Amino acid sequence: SGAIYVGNYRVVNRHLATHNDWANLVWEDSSRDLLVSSTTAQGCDTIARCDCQTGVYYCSSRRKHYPVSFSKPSLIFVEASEYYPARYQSHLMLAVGHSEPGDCGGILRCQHGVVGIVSTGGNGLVGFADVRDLLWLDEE
Ligand SMILES: [Zn+2]
Repeated sequence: SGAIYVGNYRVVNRHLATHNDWANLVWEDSSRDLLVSSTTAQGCDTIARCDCQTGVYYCSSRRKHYPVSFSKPSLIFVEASEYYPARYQSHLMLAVGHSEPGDCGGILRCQHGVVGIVSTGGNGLVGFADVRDLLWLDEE
């Protein structure tokens, strides 16, 4: 589980979105596994605006933050998980590391702020849904 709280936005994995998220929907995209809902209270997370490929992510299944190198956001075939079939996911970045379904929502951060959230796992890779291209999270 986990979310990004930036301004009056809550960013979560689409597959973990709640009724309340859908009842306050701003934007969603199945192909990215992202959903953004509106919040009453202001969040304080800063979104990275950068092309970093190194950062640190939280892995709830190990109670650990791991430093990782990660790929460029791209369209990648993802093997079936407990929450999605085998399919193409867009704006996805991969690193070598541990990811189980419960790790979805873990933050990846670089020196500039939040890069993305854990979205995929398996075969010793962890996949992060990038948010750095969503410049509107910074405003309104
Ligand atoms: Zn960065």
